[PDB]
Amino acid sequence: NLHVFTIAELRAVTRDFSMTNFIGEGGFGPVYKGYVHDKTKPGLAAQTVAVKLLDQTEVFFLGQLRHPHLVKLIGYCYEDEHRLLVYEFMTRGSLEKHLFKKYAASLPWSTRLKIAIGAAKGLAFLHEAEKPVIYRDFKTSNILLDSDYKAKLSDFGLTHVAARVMGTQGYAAPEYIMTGHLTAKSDVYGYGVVLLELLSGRKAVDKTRPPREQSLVEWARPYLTDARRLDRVMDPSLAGQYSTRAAHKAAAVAHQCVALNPKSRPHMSAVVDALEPLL
Ligand SMILES: Nc1ncnc2c1ncn2[C@@H]1O[C@H](COP(=O)(O)OP(=O)(O)O)[C@@H](O)[C@H]1O
Repeated sequence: NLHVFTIAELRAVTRDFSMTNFIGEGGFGPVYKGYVHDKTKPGLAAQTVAVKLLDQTEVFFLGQLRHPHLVKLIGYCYEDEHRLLVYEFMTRGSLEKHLFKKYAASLPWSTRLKIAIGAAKGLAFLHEAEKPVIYRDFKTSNILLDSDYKAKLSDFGLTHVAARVMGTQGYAAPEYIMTGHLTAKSDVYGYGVVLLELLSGRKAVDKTRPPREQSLVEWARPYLTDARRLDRVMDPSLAGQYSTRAAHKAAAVAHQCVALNPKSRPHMSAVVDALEPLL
């Protein structure tokens, strides 16, 4: 379930938190990769791990949130002032590092659909949990990928107008930005943006695009209902791998998730139901 580590154990796991194992500064603190051997913890198989240094009832609750499309929380360390979390390591890292490549040759249409479906299943599970788990803003980088490009959600369960909107890159739900109201439907909005990114291969907000195209959502929304002009939106790298019907339906799923009205947005289980026939 959840293992307890000491700092000394996590030093052995991470080579004393060597900068060679530094993975990046995350939303909640620095992240290091590590390796647990078969003998490190009884009942835990040898595997690569991510160790997060955070800059608890909640952590025990996070250890009960088990699902094939959530990153596994393996354990934790609370020692001195320090709070560390130990996660399964996602071999291919976050979706944003693959999706916005110029060519993204390892992400053909069916792999993108598989990623959209797994992310939707993870979010549906979180939304249907004993306590609703909702993100502050569901973004591309909350989707991590294993070696088979299986999607697993990360950082799950972990104001005034200016502070809500400052530094957002297009994933925060409209109603959260303007009123601060956060519900499961706010995640669905961000999921819809990521789905548009998967269909187009373009970042939600790109300042280097022409001003009419800088916001993916505003630019794409009028074409999502136009089946003959949907190819303006679709990733040119995907040409030939989808039918017009398949692209139109996935675009309609995205269209519904990015509705400005939260009441129009689907439940994530309905998104799963809509996308699986495409695969
Ligand atoms: N479980 C994990 N497996 C692999 N890489 C991870 C894991 N958790 C976080 N990372 C990576 O660590 C870095 C910072 O952590 P995170 O907060 O998830 O990313 P970001 O900085 O994009 O918000 C990112 O490169 C992210 O992909």
